[PDB]
Amino acid sequence: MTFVALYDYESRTETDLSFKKGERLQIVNNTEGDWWLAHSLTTGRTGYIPSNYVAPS
Amino acid sequence: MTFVALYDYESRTETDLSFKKGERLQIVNNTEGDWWLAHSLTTGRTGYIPSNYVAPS
Repeated sequence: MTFVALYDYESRTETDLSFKKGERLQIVNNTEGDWWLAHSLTTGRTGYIPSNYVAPS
Repeated sequence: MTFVALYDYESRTETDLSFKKGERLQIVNNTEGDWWLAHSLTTGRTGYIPSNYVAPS
């Protein structure tokens, strides 16, 4: 469950995690699931979604 | 591909996408990759990260 950062990353929102190249990171088990960038065909809006909230169609 | 929302979701940040149960959503291809919740063992900070920025160790 352990990963290493390949690049520096600066946070853009109150919820992302800033890190430097080299840091050791562990994935946190989440009820939300992985987040994906999605576009709503229903509303035209676009943004990140919790993948546990959706199902293939 | 195309997914259907199973639940309503209200946005928490400027970057997430609010949706209602029933909406049809499409995955937007992204250089960041899927986002994961991660804990830095190096810094103790915790937040979402772009999975393309890390590698298993």
